[PDB]
Amino acid sequence: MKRKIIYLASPYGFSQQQKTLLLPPIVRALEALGIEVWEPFARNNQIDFSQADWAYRVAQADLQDVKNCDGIFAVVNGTPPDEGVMVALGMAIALNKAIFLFRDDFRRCSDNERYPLNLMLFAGLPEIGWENYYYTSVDEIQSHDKALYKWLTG
Amino acid sequence: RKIIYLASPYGFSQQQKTLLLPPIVRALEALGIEVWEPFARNNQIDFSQADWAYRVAQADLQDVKNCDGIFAVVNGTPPDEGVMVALGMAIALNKAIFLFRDDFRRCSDNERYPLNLMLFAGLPEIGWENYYYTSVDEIQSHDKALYKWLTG
Amino acid sequence: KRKIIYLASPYGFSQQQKTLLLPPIVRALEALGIEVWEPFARNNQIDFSQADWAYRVAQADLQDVKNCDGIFAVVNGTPPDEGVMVALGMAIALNKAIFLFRDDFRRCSDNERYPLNLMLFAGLPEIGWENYYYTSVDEIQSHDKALYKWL
Amino acid sequence: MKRKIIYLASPYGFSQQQKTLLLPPIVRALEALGIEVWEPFARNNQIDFSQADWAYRVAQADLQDVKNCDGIFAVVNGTPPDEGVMVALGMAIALNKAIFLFRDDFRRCSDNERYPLNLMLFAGLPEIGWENYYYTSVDEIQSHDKALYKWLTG
Repeated sequence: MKRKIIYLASPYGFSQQQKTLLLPPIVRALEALGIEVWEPFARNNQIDFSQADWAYRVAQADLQDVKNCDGIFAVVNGTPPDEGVMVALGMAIALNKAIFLFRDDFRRCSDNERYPLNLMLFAGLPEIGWENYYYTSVDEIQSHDKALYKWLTG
Repeated sequence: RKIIYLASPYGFSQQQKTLLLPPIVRALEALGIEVWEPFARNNQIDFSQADWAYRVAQADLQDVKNCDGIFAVVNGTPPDEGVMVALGMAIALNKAIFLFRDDFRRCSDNERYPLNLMLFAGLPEIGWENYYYTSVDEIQSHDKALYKWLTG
Repeated sequence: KRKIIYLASPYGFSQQQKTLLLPPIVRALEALGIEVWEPFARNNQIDFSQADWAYRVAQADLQDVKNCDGIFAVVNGTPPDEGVMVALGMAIALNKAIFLFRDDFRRCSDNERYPLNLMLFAGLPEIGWENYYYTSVDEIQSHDKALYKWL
Repeated sequence: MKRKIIYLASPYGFSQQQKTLLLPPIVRALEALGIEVWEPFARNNQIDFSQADWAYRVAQADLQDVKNCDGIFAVVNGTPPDEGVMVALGMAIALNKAIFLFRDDFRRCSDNERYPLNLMLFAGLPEIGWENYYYTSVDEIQSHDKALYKWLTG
């Protein structure tokens, strides 16, 4: 009955249009699985951007959310994936959080032939079956055959 | 010897690997640091096997876990994603953090720092600049955090 | 003849961005009387099962830039998209009208005068280039900016 | 062999170490073919960077060099290739300059399966034989079986 907490890491807060139009459908798909979504652009609405220390406070606030999530859902679109998202993904791998990756961007940005992206993004995923954690469309988030659903049900 | 994980995108180009990395390695070794540079350290991995990518990732993860600090080359627009994953690991594991950027361009989401604020989450609010190196010649500096960290 | 805008963007690469972000921009331009040439839609006819599809898309995009009246370049991202940048360089060298769009508040710059790499502004005047630089979809139809005046 | 003019577009001037160590070998490889190299970071050292209009002056100078060159030699390393290089490449394609591409970066940043990079970089290259204009190592620049050399001897 306690909802699992997902940190929703994305570059979508940087573009006015992307923040308005791309994130809400992703948040809704995750919430339809029963997830408690911590999305940092929304959770940092409160922070007083008129202070000189706002960037440091956002950094610490995001760090605490990653430490206290149960898993990360990392939007890794872009060439290359966003550096903020990557730092958060690294934190979550090191803290043994559950890892889920989302990329509906069909371009390749890779240093290898096994994975569609730089191999470091998959260090927290299994050698076999990592594709089950790798979502390629918003429509796929609901899938009972993929790893987010299975994680929530055991 | 304190151990530094030297994260960089410099293994990706023939020239960068042979020309850019050794000067940085030498500058760190001249401080008495044992340098763990992943492109060199994973040279014994068999790149004819399908699982080589997985083994590099696991080896890199273990080196981050076992290092004492990360020295992260964060050049580029934006910084390299593999360097960033490694930086994130190091922050979460409470490793010492040192950043290197001799790229004068800005790739930032704020005005306080020259780069995305998440890179500085493992550095102090005041004096983070002491951990931020902007030239190979500055690495040896007695007044910057790497030296103080070794002699502290 | 309606004026023709080549709408260059990285938005066709992401399924969601293609669906949600491009139609509002197309509509804002068309509401000004513009005929919009958006290459991901214009190249939909190409047979992507054939090995020459990438060459045919490149030549189609090149011809569209040659035949447009101006480019409206979505230069979001860190850095701006390389496909959009090649089209922009083409448009600049061909004396097409240049309009830039960035609603990404991040900075990817090599100078202090402009918010982006200085080469993106090579086709814009020294004074008043900000009039050609759009930072929101709402601002596209500003009767005070360069697109409206150009029309 | 003719002494043709090559605009050497690269991102290497942005990093102190790369400007010092990566750019001169490429300049020398081109000069070793008898080419007159126009390298913009060096060519704009004349400009007064204490004036507010220095960025405008560098852009116009670069634009003029692309107009007046015979070909571009574009260093298209990085994920993605550098945006200033890409604008210059676009200018050169539309001005029917000769086009030569250099990438010794072994990562892929591509939107297709025919080319190793975004297809727009190859719009001014032939459908068949574009590989002869595509260089993947400094040592290869001198090859008389590739298009730079043959362009000089025609």
